[PDB]
Amino acid sequence: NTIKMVVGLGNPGKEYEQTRHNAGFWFLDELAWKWKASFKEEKKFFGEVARAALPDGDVWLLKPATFMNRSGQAVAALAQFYKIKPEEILVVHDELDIPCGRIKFKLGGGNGGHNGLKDIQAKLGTADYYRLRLGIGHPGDRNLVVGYVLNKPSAEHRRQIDDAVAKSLQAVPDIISGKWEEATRFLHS
Ligand SMILES: CC(=O)Nc1ccc(-c2csc(N)n2)cc1
Repeated sequence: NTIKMVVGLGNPGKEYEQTRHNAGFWFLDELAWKWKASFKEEKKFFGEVARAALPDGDVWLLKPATFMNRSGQAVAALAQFYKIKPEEILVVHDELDIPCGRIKFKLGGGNGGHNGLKDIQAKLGTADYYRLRLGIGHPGDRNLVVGYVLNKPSAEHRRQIDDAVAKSLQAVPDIISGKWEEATRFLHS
């Protein structure tokens, strides 16, 4: 198959475990569940890794423990050990420009100021990796953005985000076999 590694973004520690900026982590903890994988700390990859058993080829799951703006250090290390190209990687992140429970998909392109995406583009040497974008909404002024992502959504949007990841979990066969148009048409409904 295609896409060899799936990455979830977040900050480490329990003081960040419930914040919006950890939405990627929330997806991965459930994607691991779908594939019966478990997490082990790999120091050499700077994070927690999991092997996902698939008939067409194993898929690696990674949550970096680098802090967000150093996320690329973990991604580049994993792709280094197992010889994985940028276009064979999917990264799951929070997306302000769409509201809670919306979900959108693209390959490469702009990052919308995300500090994790920034470092991953910096360390892989290109923007050309796949992104699963999870809506978390946005405040009124973007001078407020940093404080917004570092806080709990809670209640309604947490439920809408769980629905978001549930609906994202059904598109993964087409994502991994590589059917961009198919998964993109399923997700944008
Ligand atoms: C000092 C610090 O926390 N910087 C930072 C930079 C960018 C972002 C960001 C952009 S779009 C999104 N969802 N998050 C968050 C935080």
